Amino acid sequence: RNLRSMAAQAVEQVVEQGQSLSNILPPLQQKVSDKDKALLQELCFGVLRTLSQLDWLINKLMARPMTGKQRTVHYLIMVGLYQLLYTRIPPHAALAETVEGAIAIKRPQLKGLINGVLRQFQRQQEELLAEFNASDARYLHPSWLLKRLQKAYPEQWQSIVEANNQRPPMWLRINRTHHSRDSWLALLDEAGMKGFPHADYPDAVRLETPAPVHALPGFEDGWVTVQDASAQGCMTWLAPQNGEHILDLCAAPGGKTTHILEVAPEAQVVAVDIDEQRLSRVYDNLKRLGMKATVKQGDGRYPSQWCGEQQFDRILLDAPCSATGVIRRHPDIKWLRRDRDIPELAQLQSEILDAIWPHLKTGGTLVYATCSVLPEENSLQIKAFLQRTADAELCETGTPEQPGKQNLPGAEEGDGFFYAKLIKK
Ligand SMILES: C[S@@+](CC[C@H](N)C(=O)[O-])C[C@H]1O[C@@H](n2cnc3c(N)ncnc32)[C@H](O)[C@@H]1O
Repeated sequence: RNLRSMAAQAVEQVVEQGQSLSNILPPLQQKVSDKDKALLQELCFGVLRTLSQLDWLINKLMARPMTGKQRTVHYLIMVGLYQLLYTRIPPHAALAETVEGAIAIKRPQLKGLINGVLRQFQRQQEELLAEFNASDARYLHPSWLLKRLQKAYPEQWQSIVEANNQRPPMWLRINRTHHSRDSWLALLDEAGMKGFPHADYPDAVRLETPAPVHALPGFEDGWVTVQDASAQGCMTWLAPQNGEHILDLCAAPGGKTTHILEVAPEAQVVAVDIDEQRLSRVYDNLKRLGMKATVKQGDGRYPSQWCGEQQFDRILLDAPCSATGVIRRHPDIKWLRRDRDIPELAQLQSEILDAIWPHLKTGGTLVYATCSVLPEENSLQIKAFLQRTADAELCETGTPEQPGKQNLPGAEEGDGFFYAKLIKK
């Protein structure tokens, strides 16, 4: 089977149809050898990551880019450009496989057009490249987002986008009930693998080289979970304790749900999420780590539908969000989001905060988190909420003037992420 046609179908779905790479790649990958699986992954992620340069190049190379009925050829050709640009696959091999992929995309008569464009690029790669990197297009971010980050981070926007464009680090979370972080790293090293601690995330290990989970010591025994570091940080602020009734809202796939139970094995946890599909992963992680929790489907806007009149001791709200902090792991976010999404998501976050607040007990604690770097979903959001909510007080994260704590992505850091901790005095 042709991997280049599999990547071109994978990707075109994402950009033109708005499907997530997460719903696509899984099945595709089940169909090929291990080395084929890694290369397919590299092609899909890579093309998504650079979808901008591959656009700015096509345009310099084709007076008329392939549209309408021959749009996949647009994507196949991009898959070819990615290979000529960002790998050291023998170019005759990248050309050959890309061209031959025209038969799996049912357009064998464009073999010449595909060869022709790719060869011209090898021919014009140079002038097209440079002119590209002269453009603001080099940051690989759509203008709307690039402009929001320059407004929010006048001094750091560039470091932000450079971090978004790096290959993501594989961060692991060591289950403290079975090992100390340090005891497990010792296992890691005996298995020929290298990881690094982080002072700010005591359960975390950053692997030098990403690995399959079947290669992580005790994964299937629940000694370790793949969880980005900033997300691990939520426990610092949630500070959960045994005996407590803890609501983990928007819980799937259950990274934080299980983290709470590693911190407080005897907490009574109720995990809810509006999506029955993703809810399934909570149980899976639940079982894998030999834990129990109450798992319920429900909408964080309309809580009484699922908890009637119940109040909780602590609430973790891992709010639905633009995901701008995690672009380095999901490059498709840059093409599926739109500038309009931001105020819509801020409104949904604002409503959930308003609907759940009354379910929190006086003296109780609520931690609001997002994987966004946009102020509207984060400090502003928390700013507004306190203003209109007289019985809420801010705790240790940020100030009444700049509420919460904003993480920004980096090679030895967690993802762009945001925390705000609140208490019901
Ligand atoms: C940031 S993700 C969850 C990550 C999870 N907390 C973990 O730590 O693995 C947000 C989740 O919110 C769910 N969600 C979206 N809208 C919701 C709503 N109105 N009510 C409850 N959950 C919602 C989504 O299905 C998604 O699973």
